[PDB]
Amino acid sequence: RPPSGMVRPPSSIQQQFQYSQMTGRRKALLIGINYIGSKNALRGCINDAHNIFNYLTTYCGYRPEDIVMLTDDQREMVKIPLKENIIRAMQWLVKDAQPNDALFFHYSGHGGQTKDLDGDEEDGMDDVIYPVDFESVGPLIDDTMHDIMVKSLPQGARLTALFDSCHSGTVLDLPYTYSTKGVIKEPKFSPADVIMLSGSKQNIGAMSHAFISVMTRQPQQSYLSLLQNLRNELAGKYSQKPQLSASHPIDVNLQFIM
Ligand SMILES: [Ca+2]
Ligand SMILES: [Cl-]
Repeated sequence: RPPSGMVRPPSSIQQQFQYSQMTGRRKALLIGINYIGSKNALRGCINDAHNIFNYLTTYCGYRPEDIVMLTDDQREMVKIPLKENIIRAMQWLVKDAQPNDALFFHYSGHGGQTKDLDGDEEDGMDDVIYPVDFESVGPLIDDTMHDIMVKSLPQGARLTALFDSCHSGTVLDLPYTYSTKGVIKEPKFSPADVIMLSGSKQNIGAMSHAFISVMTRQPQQSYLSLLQNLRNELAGKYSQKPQLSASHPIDVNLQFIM
């Protein structure tokens, strides 16, 4: 699947945005909510963040002191994926964002929405995620995750998001979307290098596990080769398609470097 002559993303302003040369500060915010005790409880979501954590540390050079992990089985009330905890942790990831950084975000939990064909008044806020205290604080909507994690990024900074949740296809309000059903593309900008993986638009945690295994068993991939490999990796055991959303047009033949 890798192209014959694959040139890494061009290290210059394009047309308005700029990519990341994936060498700057490598931070990660990892969220796994299992909703223990509740009548809508889940299993494996906490284990998913662990999987992303140690993969990021081993094959991606992410130091643990740069990684915040919110999981509800922890003991530290600061690290329990409460809404204020999730929000504050998102502000930290994006804080001091500079060109060419390698931020990573991961979420494994409940996805849903308050729907609308396109976003206004229900401004952009169709997709949502549920903090562990969502029953008494409300969900964390599509728009707020844009204002926090995308806007405060300057030109050149890469945020690499990964959603294992369902109904989270446009959960970062990303303008562009790339799929692999005949190579689909599906359209206030930001020059940052924001990309995101998600499924379909309920078996959860499929998208992270396919990603580690696609990137462990073949570390050299293009934006294109990634999506076919994820589709073969998913279409066997899980019914959903990979969706790489983005904040800018991506010539998918470039080298995806994480
Ligand atoms: Ca949206
Ligand atoms: Cl678990």
